[PDB]
Amino acid sequence: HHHHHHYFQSNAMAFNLRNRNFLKLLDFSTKEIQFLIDLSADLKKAKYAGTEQKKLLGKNIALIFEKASTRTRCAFEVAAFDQGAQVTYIGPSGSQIGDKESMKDTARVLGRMYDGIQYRGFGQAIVEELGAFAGVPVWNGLTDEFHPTQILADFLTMLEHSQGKALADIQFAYLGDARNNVGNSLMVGAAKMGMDIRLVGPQAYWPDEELVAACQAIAKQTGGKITLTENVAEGVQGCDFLYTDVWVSMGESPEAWDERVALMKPYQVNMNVLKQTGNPNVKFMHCLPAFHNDETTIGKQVADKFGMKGLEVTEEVFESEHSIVFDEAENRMHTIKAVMVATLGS
Amino acid sequence: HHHHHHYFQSNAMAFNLRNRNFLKLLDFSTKEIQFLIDLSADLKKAKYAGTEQKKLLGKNIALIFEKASTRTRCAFEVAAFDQGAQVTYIGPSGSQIGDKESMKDTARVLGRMYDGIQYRGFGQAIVEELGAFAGVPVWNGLTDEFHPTQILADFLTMLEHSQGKALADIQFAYLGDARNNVGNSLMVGAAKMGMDIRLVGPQAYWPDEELVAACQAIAKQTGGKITLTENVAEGVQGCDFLYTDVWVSMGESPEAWDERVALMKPYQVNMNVLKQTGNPNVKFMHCLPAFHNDETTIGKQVADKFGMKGLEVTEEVFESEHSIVFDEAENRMHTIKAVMVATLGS
Amino acid sequence: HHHHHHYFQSNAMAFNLRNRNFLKLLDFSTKEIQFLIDLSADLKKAKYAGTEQKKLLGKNIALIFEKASTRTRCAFEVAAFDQGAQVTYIGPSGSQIGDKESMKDTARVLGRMYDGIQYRGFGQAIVEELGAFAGVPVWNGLTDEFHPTQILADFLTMLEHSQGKALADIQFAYLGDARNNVGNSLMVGAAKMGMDIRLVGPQAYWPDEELVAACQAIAKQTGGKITLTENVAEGVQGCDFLYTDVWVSMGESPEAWDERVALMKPYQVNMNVLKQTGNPNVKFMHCLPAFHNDETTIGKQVADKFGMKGLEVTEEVFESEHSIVFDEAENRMHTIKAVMVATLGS
Repeated sequence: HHHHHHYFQSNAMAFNLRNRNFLKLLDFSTKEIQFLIDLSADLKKAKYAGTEQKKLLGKNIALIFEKASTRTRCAFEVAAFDQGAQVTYIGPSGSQIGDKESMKDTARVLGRMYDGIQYRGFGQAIVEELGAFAGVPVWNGLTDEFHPTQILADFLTMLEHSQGKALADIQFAYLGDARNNVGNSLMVGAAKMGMDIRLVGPQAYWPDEELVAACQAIAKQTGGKITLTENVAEGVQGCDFLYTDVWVSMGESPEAWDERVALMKPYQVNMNVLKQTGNPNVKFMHCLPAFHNDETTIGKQVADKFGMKGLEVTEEVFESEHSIVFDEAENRMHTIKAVMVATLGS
Repeated sequence: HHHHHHYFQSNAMAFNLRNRNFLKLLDFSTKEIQFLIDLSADLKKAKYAGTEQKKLLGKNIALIFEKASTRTRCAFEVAAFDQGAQVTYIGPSGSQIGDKESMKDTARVLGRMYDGIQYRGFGQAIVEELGAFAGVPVWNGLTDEFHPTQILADFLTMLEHSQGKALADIQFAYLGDARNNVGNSLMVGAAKMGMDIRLVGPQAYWPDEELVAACQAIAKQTGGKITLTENVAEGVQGCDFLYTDVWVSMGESPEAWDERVALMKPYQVNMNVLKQTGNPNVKFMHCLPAFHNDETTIGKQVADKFGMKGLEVTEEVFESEHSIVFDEAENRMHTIKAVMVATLGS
Repeated sequence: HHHHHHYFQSNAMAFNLRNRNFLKLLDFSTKEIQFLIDLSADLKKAKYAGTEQKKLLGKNIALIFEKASTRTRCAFEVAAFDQGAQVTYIGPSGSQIGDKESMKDTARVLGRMYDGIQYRGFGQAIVEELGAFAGVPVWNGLTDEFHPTQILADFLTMLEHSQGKALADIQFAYLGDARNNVGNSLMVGAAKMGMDIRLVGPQAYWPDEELVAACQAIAKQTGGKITLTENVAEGVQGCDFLYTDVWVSMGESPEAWDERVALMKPYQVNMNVLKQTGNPNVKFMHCLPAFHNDETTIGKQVADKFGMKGLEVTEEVFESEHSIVFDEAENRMHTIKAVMVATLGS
């Protein structure tokens, strides 16, 4: 009911992508990105039909998580397993890479043992170094400034939930705190693919100024469009998809929450916000986890203190027919599989 | 030297059990339980003969442990591996399911990625929710109120150590603190299979009153018998197996131990207690780990403070010829394999 | 460019080694050790040629790490995977084996489930007990007093970086704190294989006196030679390889560092020390991780406090053409594979 139905150019990309790292969307062309998205669709159809061909048979993959994330971890594990690879999960330890041993040294050892490496952690500088010295494909599971795999999942999902529209024809808005890896990659992604993106939220939390200038140079070339606005009505108008993510921070701070909630509350995605799009076929997306209700411990707590049931999105929207968050969530795997098969596939 | 040697009904169960969750013994019929126990015996013989057929080939299984347990973990891993499945071990993290994200959301994501899920954690309410929303078989590795896999292992072991007696013909006593998952499942198990169980220990630690009433309604139908008594002599008389489990608690409390030890000490299984059964072929069982001696750190500590070498069971009994705790321990795997193959086997 | 090129005796060892544990080099003959080293070379050539035959297909291996060590962990995982085995990684938990449950009990349970077990932890007494009661091959990933796998890797590397010299013809020096597992195994290894070893460092940190006497009894028989000296000039003279390892301790103590650095500094391996060998083909080895520079956090910290850029070895030596630390690091895997295939290989 909801899927993406797509010569010498099929394997021209196979060549370009073989042995490449996957550190950030900025490192790829629009065609290369489309290819990964198309490949994901095949791998997905193959798995469902029970006709998936293993292209990573015999390969060993190291999964470095300096900061735990079950959801991205599973995406890689299941993707690897389906393809015949074996996995070694290296989770958070007492020391972080750099504290007492450098990436340069770490990269060089893992590279001798494994065929591919996944890193999920801190600064992009770190993965970039791992990428430079490992000698095997390195893939960014998430850094402070970027989160590429997520966006592949997001665009595949958008294509699957459109009736024959290309990414170049889609319009979408991201509401909330865009000054982060998700916000950044969604903008680069939107730019690279010639989409119409709108970052709706407080000016202080729009993405990096330099990054926006860089992404707008790209947009101009791909026929895409980027608009940054604090005005919800104007921002969500006519969009095909609405997207948000938790904008509070577990930990700091008691009153920083009073403050934070006050600043971000106007941007929660609620039914009222979907109605402002003037598009009844509008779909809601969220990278997850979402604080969409009154049932978690931190949810009852937010309810008692701010009288709110859900922060960035309401339970009504989250469990609505417009919500496609779980298709989106599943797509992390098919897209991550695409990245591995394309770069390391034999 | 010690094993279980057992039409249209063979596959009538195959049907009933396909796609089922395995949350508690209360959810199954006596025939269904017997089937799982019989299947385990085949899988065990197959592995030993080097003729095991993989019925989970290609399947990916998620192992959720909110509270670590190497012994149940290994049982699942080795069972999965022997059957051609791949495994993702998700151990204890900073937050527990519910603190900041609900099972409803968690279940729905894992269900899209994995083919089967194992949960080991807190309240039964939690696994039940996972079972309702995952969309794939869910198996209870242990909750506060039940521990079904353990009992399958226990009954298989009983059958293996009997000379042609059916579970319906066995008599056994559980000494100690029965107000817990092990005590509960042993009672439901005993009831479902028409056995003669006797919970020997302080009235305050007999199982839940409602549960006992429920299990006695069952017993009456299966021709089983449940008796709860504080009298050891009367309780262990004529039993085929004696069973116990640690009844102290690592942590709370310094004097709660003085108190606890004083209350439970009369129920330790010692040679004197086996002799009270009037049955020289009596066998001792223990789900493990057992504080059976003077060698562990907490063992020397208990020795210096209460002058005891072993709490719930004595070293002499534990290393005696009556002890079958390690066959019992191995059987966790064969029985867990049975549960997975029966519910997810293709 | 750098590799080791080597009847009824080929399989006479196959017999001797089948089902053996690998707890310490003291438990093996010089021929047995050479065999493991030779086997490693084949397994290495096979993997590179893409013609490796799986001799552990279907086997399940438990990896016990009471004290984390990614580098030895990966070595085992990749070795197991390449050979068709499955792995269960049991990392550091709340309690250590012995605190509340004995090895005797633990060994007996794992032995029923797994086909082979790896232990990395505390005292040798512990692995020895695991080795006695598991009933399946047990392998020492590292204990307080020994670290055998590392030395196999080290000797293979030495053979690979020699132009047709046997271990019996090599000369090497270990500079620093030799009173530990690495120092111990290097000495036993050197003795067993008839090498010329020299432990260069403070007399207080020479290996155990009894162990040295034991190793010298061996050396005398194999035509090897062991010399312990505080004199660097005299110690490194004419060596083929120089070897060191971090001699500080993360944690204790602020001034114990002032003290420690002052005592060990004269033994850092710097270009000046390589030149003292009078051998321009000299190669540097280090088990890793090494504090060889000014870039890690603890590195900038050591730079600001003692004005040093690198402790046991200088960046210049570590990244020099003499450094073979990464070939050495890779060889942990090929040698560990050898140990498993030889003992459990079918």
